[PDB]
Amino acid sequence: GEYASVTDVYNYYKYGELLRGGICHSVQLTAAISNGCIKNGKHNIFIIGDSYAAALFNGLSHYIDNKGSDYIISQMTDGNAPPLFVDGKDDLQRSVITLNNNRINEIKRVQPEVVLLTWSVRGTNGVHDKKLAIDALSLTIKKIKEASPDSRIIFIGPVPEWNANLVKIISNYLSEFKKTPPLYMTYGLNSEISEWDSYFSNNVPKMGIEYISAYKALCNESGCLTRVGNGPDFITAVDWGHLTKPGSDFLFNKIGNKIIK
Repeated sequence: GEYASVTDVYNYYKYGELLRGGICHSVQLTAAISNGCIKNGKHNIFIIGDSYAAALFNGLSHYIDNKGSDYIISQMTDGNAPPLFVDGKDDLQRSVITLNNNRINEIKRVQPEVVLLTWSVRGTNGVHDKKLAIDALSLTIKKIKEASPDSRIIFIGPVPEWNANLVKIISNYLSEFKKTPPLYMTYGLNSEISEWDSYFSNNVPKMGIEYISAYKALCNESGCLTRVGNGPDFITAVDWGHLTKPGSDFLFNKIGNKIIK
């Protein structure tokens, strides 16, 4: 039905608009500053990382607007550029190390109240060995603390991932069983992400920063959240894992009060 008709997920979900592509996501530094992506006011929440970090913007914006909060949002994100100093290239063939040097320099300039970070743990320029990944994050943490000693640093952990595009997993369930799946499910759910979330829950707080489990916010004993309504416009992920607007909104409804007291 409606789920089977979504065959081009990036066009259907307006994926560029979702991440603020061409404005704050995957842009040159002079464009980022001119477009107002780096705020200098009080109560500034400064997002850094790859497209998983960009996907947080919608839910945080919605939480602030719904609460009538005076908090503001900065964003320096780029596809295939985690907030880790790894010698790889982003989607525009730029140096991931150069991009992270520029992010640290802007954090130093504006002294934000909060730095909010995440990445795609299985992505091209991620770090696959969990212990070496903690060591790489420790280098970023030390640079942020030196640049802006009063900033709170918050790592929002990995979101749930699926074995194909989530809309295709739901279409597959309907074709096999001719029944709508449950709201929370393990059908088509990737088993590795829970292991990353558990490792970070145990080890990140000892590094002198805050950890928020996105996985525990979106998952329960029945599995992980597929949707907040009937049809493709209400599912939680664009592809295997990048949050839709409804997915991002649900996450921040759950975790926003851990960021804004």
